[PDB]
Amino acid sequence: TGRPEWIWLALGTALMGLGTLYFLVKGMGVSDPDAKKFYAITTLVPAIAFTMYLSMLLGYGLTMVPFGGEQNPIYWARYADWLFTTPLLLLDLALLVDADQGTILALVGADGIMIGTGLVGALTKVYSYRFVWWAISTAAMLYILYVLFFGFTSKAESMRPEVASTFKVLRNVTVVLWSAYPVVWLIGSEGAGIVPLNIETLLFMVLDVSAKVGFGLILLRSRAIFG
Amino acid sequence: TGRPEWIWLALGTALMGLGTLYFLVKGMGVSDPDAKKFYAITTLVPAIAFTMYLSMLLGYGLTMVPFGGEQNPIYWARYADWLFTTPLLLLDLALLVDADQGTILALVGADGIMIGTGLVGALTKVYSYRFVWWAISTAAMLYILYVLFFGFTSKAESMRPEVASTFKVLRNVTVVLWSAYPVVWLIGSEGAGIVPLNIETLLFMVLDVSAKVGFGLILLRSRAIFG
Amino acid sequence: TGRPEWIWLALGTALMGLGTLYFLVKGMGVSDPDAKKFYAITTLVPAIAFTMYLSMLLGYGLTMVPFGGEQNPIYWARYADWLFTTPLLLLDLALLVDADQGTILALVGADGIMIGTGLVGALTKVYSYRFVWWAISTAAMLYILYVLFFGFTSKAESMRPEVASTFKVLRNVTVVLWSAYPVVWLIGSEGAGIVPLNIETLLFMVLDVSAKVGFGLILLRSRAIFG
Ligand SMILES: CC(C)CCC[C@@H](C)CCC[C@@H](C)CCC[C@@H](C)CCOC[C@@H](CO[C@@H]1O[C@H](CO)[C@@H](O)[C@H](O)[C@H]1O[C@H]1O[C@H](CO[C@@H]2O[C@H](CO)[C@H](O)[C@H](O)[C@H]2O)[C@@H](O)[C@H](O)[C@@H]1O)OCC[C@H](C)CCC[C@H](C)CCC[C@H](C)CCCC(C)C
Ligand SMILES: CC(C)CCC[C@@H](C)CCC[C@@H](C)CCC[C@@H](C)CCOC[C@@H](CO[C@@H]1O[C@H](CO)[C@@H](O)[C@H](O)[C@H]1O[C@H]1O[C@H](CO[C@@H]2O[C@H](CO)[C@H](O)[C@H](O)[C@H]2O)[C@@H](O)[C@H](O)[C@@H]1O)OCC[C@H](C)CCC[C@H](C)CCC[C@H](C)CCCC(C)C
Ligand SMILES: CC(C)CCC[C@@H](C)CCC[C@@H](C)CCC[C@@H](C)CCOC[C@@H](CO[C@@H]1O[C@H](CO)[C@@H](O)[C@H](O)[C@H]1O[C@H]1O[C@H](CO[C@@H]2O[C@H](CO)[C@H](O)[C@H](O)[C@H]2O)[C@@H](O)[C@H](O)[C@@H]1O)OCC[C@H](C)CCC[C@H](C)CCC[C@H](C)CCCC(C)C
Ligand SMILES: CC(C)CCC[C@@H](C)CCC[C@@H](C)CCC[C@@H](C)CCOC[C@@H](COP(=O)([O-])OC[C@H](O)COP(=O)([O-])O)OCC[C@H](C)CCC[C@H](C)CCC[C@H](C)CCCC(C)C
Ligand SMILES: CC(C)CCC[C@@H](C)CCC[C@@H](C)CCC[C@@H](C)CCOC[C@@H](COP(=O)([O-])OC[C@H](O)COP(=O)([O-])O)OCC[C@H](C)CCC[C@H](C)CCC[C@H](C)CCCC(C)C
Ligand SMILES: CC(C)CCC[C@@H](C)CCC[C@@H](C)CCC[C@@H](C)CCOC[C@@H](COP(=O)([O-])OC[C@H](O)COP(=O)([O-])O)OCC[C@H](C)CCC[C@H](C)CCC[C@H](C)CCCC(C)C
Ligand SMILES: *C/C=C(C)/C=C/C=C(C)/C=C/C1=C(C)CCCC1(C)C
Ligand SMILES: *C/C=C(C)/C=C/C=C(C)/C=C/C1=C(C)CCCC1(C)C
Ligand SMILES: *C/C=C(C)/C=C/C=C(C)/C=C/C1=C(C)CCCC1(C)C
Repeated sequence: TGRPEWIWLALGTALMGLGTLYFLVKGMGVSDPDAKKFYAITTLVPAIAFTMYLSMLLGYGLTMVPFGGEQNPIYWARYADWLFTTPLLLLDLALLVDADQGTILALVGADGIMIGTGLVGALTKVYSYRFVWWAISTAAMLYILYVLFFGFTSKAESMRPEVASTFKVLRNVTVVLWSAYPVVWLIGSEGAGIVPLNIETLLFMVLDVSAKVGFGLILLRSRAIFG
Repeated sequence: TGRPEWIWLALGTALMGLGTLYFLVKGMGVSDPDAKKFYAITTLVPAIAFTMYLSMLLGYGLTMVPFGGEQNPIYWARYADWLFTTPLLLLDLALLVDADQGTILALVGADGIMIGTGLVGALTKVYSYRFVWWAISTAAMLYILYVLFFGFTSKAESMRPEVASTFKVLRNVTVVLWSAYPVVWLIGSEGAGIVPLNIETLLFMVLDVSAKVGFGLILLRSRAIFG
Repeated sequence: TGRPEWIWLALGTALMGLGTLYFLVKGMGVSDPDAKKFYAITTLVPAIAFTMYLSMLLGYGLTMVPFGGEQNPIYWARYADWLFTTPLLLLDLALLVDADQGTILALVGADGIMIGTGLVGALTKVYSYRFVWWAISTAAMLYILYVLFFGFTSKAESMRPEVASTFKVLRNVTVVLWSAYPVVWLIGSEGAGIVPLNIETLLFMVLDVSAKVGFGLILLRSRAIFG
């Protein structure tokens, strides 16, 4: 159920909150329209994460789902978060590399399917089916990481060194971090309950904060965001 | 509960409906692609408002939420409306002033959070928490009004007199009207039930019709929408 | 109820699935950014259709709605599908014809209302009201078909013969196919239950597969998608 993980939810709420304030209080005197975009995108990521983490701490983002033969605690707020949040992160990567509109649309589409499909899995009552959705969701993710690693890097090679190197760091951080989510999900309370909801919430928190605040920090503190 | 406010819901449905028909039957012979955008955006605002007002009149947009120690009548359709509707209005303002993509994204993002956060508050069962969400939602709104008043006006000063003056009127109308919503919400059935759902529905109706049909009228009947 | 139509749901799932794989394994070596857009848009249509068809086969996309004086089986997954799917198809048509942003926004808006309004109708408990929503939804559709037939054709006349002719075929296929949906809905389980859910699911399947895979095939196998 949901009570002992309250501390990781409170800390996540706090970290996303402070992360938003910091990015806000840093893009204030920015005149460059390109940099402006990066700050707007990057600042909204933790801001959204803040509201959803708060809904989980306060209990609104938690529901109960029966499967296997029990009532399981499912924090559905994560999907609401990730639905807008993961595409924004992808958008940062795309602008940095100047991706084609077509690929940006393919990426956002793949991402929406990944999260939507992951949400359906989390709320499915037939235990066995949850894993089918997990598989579809993971296939979507793999497609996204493939394009960022192989497709985007190539695109980054045509920009100036500052941009190419910052993209490289951001690229490595998201590929590694993003692939941990399906694993956490599979072994957590949403799948084979090997790991307790307590530790699971701590894992997602570290992952979320790293994939947003950290990512944001690496990006917003480089000159890559400038023309 | 919901029954005696049926008249304000029926009138709102009617006014949004006639408002859509009028804007539609006015943008028919418009060749200017810029003006076309304004008509498309502005016409969809009342059209959406029409469908949601109708759902409330017919009872579908009403739900019951327990909090304090009672079953409260919450018209959730408003948020569904405002979720697409408020950003469209912001988009009209942005095109008129030729805002940067970055700021447009920040505004739409702030707006989505404002409505989403306001929806969560309206459906929260812990009476005390509803106000936390209200606070977050209001902070988001204040951020939006700040940019429209101080940021956009500056941008409008670089356009021709017709555009600058129409923007000024639209700006004053939305800043004043938008700030009334959180007050109505706070004192209405969603917050401290000082005002009866009856009078509350009448307030939102006047506010909604003014902020859409009125706004649309001020905009679509000026030459500001032309290049 | 839902059980005997499982075969049409399984076949639809299969066809959308194979349809996605085929389009994916065809746009692989495409360098043209314009063609790229078409492949991205067109491939995502069946991909989304796949996930929603699967949710219906597995039972998640089915709910029960009381109206008339009974518990009716309503596959709500269709709307989730169509909400993103119909606009994407419209986007293909718009790019092919190089439509104005204003009209694209009017079309997407009309489309969202059509599906949203159709969803509300499908879930409404007052039998009589369901048809009011159906009427509003159909009016929205008629507005869309009008613009595609009369507005877009004109726009297509200014492109080269390959584009104009492919647009013509796509135009005829969507106008005819799209208008069948409201009829199926009206006579199916969502409206006057003249046709059994069994036959209804078979009708939507043929319509869906034709309006996506077929449409995609006609488009992706022509040179129209190139500059
Ligand atoms: C403009 C865009 C293009 C915007 C579009 C936004 C929208 C489409 C996003 C949807 C996102 C999806 C992914 C999340 C939905 C998940 C869905 C499956 C879960 C839905 O459930 C929650 C929903 C409704 O809450 C409820 O109200 C109903 C009506 O009154 C009730 O009938 C429900 O029961 C009620 O559910 C709540 O309460 C349940 C309680 O049960 C009880 O448990 C307690 C425990 O102590 C006790 O046991 C009781 O006895 C028992 O009864 C609980 O179980 C439920 O979980 C739930 O709390 O909520 C709506 C949420 C809203 C949509 C969140 C918004 C998210 C944020 C703010 C979005 C910011 C987005 C902007 C748009 C991004 C901008 C950037 C872009 C430009 C890129
Ligand atoms: C393409 C885009 C990018 C589009 C995305 C669109 C989508 C994400 C928008 C979401 C918007 C959000 C903000 C609204 C959701 C609020 C949410 C919390 C509330 C959800 O509840 C309603 C929902 C489901 O209805 C229900 O069906 C279920 C399944 O069958 C049932 O299990 C539920 O119970 C049922 O709920 C209804 O009935 C309840 C009844 O209870 C009873 O009360 C009676 C009273 O007499 C009596 O007491 C009975 O005994 C008792 O049981 C009732 O309480 C509930 O409130 C409810 O009526 O509804 C889905 C709504 C749908 C999403 C509305 C669409 C809005 C319009 C048409 C959108 C137009 C948008 C276009 C996209 C804009 C284009 C412009 C852009 C380009 C900028
Ligand atoms: C980024 C974007 C801009 C993205 C936005 C996405 C979002 C807003 C889309 C919303 C789309 C709308 C149109 C669909 C919503 C319809 C809505 C009215 C119906 C909602 O109900 C389902 C919902 C929740 O499921 C449930 O969880 C709750 C919490 O735990 C429970 O309280 C509910 O009860 C539960 O409902 C399920 O179970 C019910 C079971 O009852 C039982 O029946 C069995 C039968 O054997 C038995 O009798 C039992 O005893 C009895 O109790 C069942 O009746 C219900 O129907 C339901 O199964 O589900 C959330 C779905 C999720 C949103 C689907 C996502 C769709 C796909 C993957 C989208 C891909 C999109 C990308 C974004 C497109 C990209 C392209 C663009 C760029 C153009
Ligand atoms: C604990 C918290 C996490 C909880 C908070 C609740 C929160 C969920 C609600 C708040 C909404 C929030 C999510 C909104 C996100 C905004 C974010 C995306 C913004 C990123 O930033 C994008 C920029 C766009 O810039 P511009 O306006 O276009 O400026 C043009 C300039 O004039 C040069 O033009 P030139 O090129 O021609 O030379 O935002 C506009 C730049 C402006 C010019 C400057 C604006 C300054 C701000 C108003 C002040 C900064 C905030 C404060 C330090 C405190 C924040 C409090 C909070 C409650 C709002
Ligand atoms: C009671 C009611 C509230 C209930 C109604 C239900 C409602 C919810 C469903 C309807 C959907 C509705 C919401 C859709 C909104 C549409 C709105 C946003 C449109 C705004 O308008 C945008 C324009 C885009 O213009 P274009 O097509 O691109 O024209 C280009 C021209 O050829 C010049 O080109 P050049 O530059 O090269 O010289 O719409 C296209 C312009 C067209 C060329 C002209 C179209 C005319 C219309 C078809 C007729 C107008 C409507 C009728 C008077 C009656 C309406 C009935 C209703 C049921 C539809
Ligand atoms: C049974 C199934 C239905 C179930 C599947 C589950 C599914 C729901 C989840 C998968 C997500 C899926 C929906 C995603 C849709 C993607 C689709 C929209 C893509 C359409 O395609 C758009 C392109 C964008 O192209 P680019 O990257 O920008 O290439 C630029 C080039 O370098 C030239 O540049 P120049 O102009 O300068 O010269 O996608 C990128 C092009 C790449 C360069 C090439 C990519 C190749 C692919 C990685 C391999 C193709 C797929 C495989 C055959 C098998 C698919 C398995 C599935 C599980 C993913
Ligand atoms: C700020 C949040 C971030 C960066 C979240 C990333 C999330 C993912 C990559 C989630 C992926 C999932 C799967 C591949 C399968 C199972 C379910 C999910 C949704 C956890
Ligand atoms: C057509 C509708 C319009 C212009 C609606 C505007 C709505 C707002 C500015 C709503 C703001 C709210 C808050 C700031 C806090 C509490 C809840 C809301 C959603 C009523
Ligand atoms: C891939 C799916 C396609 C092309 C779906 C098209 C759907 C429509 C044109 C649906 C229209 C409807 C109405 C006009 C009224 C009643 C309800 C609907 C949603 C079935």
